Amino acid sequence: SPPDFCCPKCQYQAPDMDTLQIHVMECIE
Ligand SMILES: [Zn+2]
Repeated sequence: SPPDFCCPKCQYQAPDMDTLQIHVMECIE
């Protein structure tokens, strides 16, 4: 099961899908 909870900005590992989206939404300055 290829990990899909990875951020395309810093490869950050998210515990879920929602939190992950929130991370990327601001991961960009
Ligand atoms: Zn990120």
